[PDB]
Amino acid sequence: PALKYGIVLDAGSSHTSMFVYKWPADKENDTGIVGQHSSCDVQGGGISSYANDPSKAGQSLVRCLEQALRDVPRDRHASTPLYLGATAGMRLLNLTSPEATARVLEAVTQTLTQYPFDFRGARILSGQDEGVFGWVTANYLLENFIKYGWVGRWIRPRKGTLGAMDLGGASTQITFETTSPSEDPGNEVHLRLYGQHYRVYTHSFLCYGRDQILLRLLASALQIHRFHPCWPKGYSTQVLLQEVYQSPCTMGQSAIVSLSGTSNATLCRDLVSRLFNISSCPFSQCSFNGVFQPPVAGNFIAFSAFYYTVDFLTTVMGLPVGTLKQLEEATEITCNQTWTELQARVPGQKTRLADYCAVAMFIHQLLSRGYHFDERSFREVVFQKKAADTAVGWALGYMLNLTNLIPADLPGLRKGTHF
Ligand SMILES: Nc1ncnc2c1ncn2[C@@H]1O[C@H](COP(=O)(O)NP(=O)(O)O)[C@@H](O)[C@H]1O
Ligand SMILES: [Ca+2]
Repeated sequence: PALKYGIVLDAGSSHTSMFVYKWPADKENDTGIVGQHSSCDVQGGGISSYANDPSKAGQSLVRCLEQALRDVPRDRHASTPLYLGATAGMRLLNLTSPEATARVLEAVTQTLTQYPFDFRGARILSGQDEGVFGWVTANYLLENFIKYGWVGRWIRPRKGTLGAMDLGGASTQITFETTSPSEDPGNEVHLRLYGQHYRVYTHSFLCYGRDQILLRLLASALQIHRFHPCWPKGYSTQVLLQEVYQSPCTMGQSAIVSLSGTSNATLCRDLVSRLFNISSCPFSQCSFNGVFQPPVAGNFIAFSAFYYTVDFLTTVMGLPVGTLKQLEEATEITCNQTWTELQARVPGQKTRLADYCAVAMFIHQLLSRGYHFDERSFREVVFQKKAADTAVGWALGYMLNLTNLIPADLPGLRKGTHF
């Protein structure tokens, strides 16, 4: 079977990853057929971290692009499409400096056009794209778009689809199929996939990614407490104020100050709860910050930093997280650890360790008070980062859309048998 290939660079706020996908030439339109062939993690920061030195943005991709030449067979280089899609890191930079944004985009374009792949552009995704393409990825890999049954006996209602929650470094997305009336066009999505219509809700909360939330909690802690109740007792660091306050997410809230943790789970909870404005809703129902959201429903996969954080809680802390009440207890126990106690659980490298308490607490509030999961809906949420040997994220769904590999309708409308 002759294989075709495709490459997406996911240029996220904190890192770039390259994914290489392969599929058989003559089965390319079947759902669930495309899979991941390989991947590469670019060393250092995301492309937006090179705003003041844009040529390094392109250079940073070279090691992974060299790997792609070895991963994809040589006779196939020229007809392999390559895409770069950039997310909230580049969206935040476009707020600060559209000129610096264009120069970063020009530097990666210039590097990518030097390679023999069919280079199809470097683009910034909208938040909607980001959310919807992650939802397409998860459901395509799990074959949720197959029409189940057979003639004279189709399953009814049709197979449910998996909602997607993506916790990135600078934004977070929530996307799910819904039968609720749409009250905000900015959230409303209609897809036509394999002959079927899917009514989907999506929203992207810019500045509610993990790294921007950790910055906002640091600015907040500095302002209200002059200690960090989410960091563990005995941990301290020298905080550079210009770094804290340069983000568009924190400029809302001495060059160096010392800041220490206090392991105070209750003050940590109070600090995180200030992130969610629930006072005002111009719609019949909101998530938070005045944003329209219909009731969460169906199964969900929570990936990226949702997965990594819960995996810390289950695997390193040894704590169960099957209910919202367990996840909340796991958070308190984590936040109550001292720095020596936390460090004694992690024999190897400790980067991110002081932050798990804050992120876990944000995730618990995001789900229960942001999105209004309760014990009943939360039971339908799985934390996973892979499906069918393929990393879950927006890259695959992006590549599928741009390469036109999901047909709106089946061939001949399958003789109309699905009508
Ligand atoms: N091992 C880990 N433990 C906890 N968090 C981890 C992790 N590995 C990556 N992450 C976090 O996932 C997030 C991935 O986000 P990105 O794709 O870089 N940000 P965006 O442009 O999608 O908004 C980062 O915050 C990263 O630090
Ligand atoms: Ca991301």
